[PDB]
Amino acid sequence: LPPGWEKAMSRSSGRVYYFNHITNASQWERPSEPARVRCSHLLVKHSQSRRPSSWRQEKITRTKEEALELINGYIQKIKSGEEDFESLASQFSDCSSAKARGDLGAFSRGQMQKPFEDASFALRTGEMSGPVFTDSGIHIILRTE
Repeated sequence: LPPGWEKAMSRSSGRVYYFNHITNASQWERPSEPARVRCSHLLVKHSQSRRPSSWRQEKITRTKEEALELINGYIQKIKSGEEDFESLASQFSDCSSAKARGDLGAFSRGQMQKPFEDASFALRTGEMSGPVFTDSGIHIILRTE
């Protein structure tokens, strides 16, 4: 299994699935290092974020638990195809990168916060993370290159 992936059993259906503890990605299908990757992200901040403020809200008051529920709902809509990642990032990311549809550009190791970096480099091109936690808040990460 690729780096970070483990086999688990679904609690509701009993079907095997795969989980990546680095990216917090999960999927039914069996899954299958570059100097630099390019990623987009969608950040939801919460009251304990290092700077609890964004272009969306001067004072961010939602709890960390409420932020996770928002992230979970965005992931659901992205995976169902009801929304695409870029449209949600443009509307709802608590980050100036929302204006760039979440794009952060390319980066190598040693430049981003560690949980974000580790998840970014564990994704395959085109793959999306689950909720990734940093001092900024909770991220959904899309590796684009």
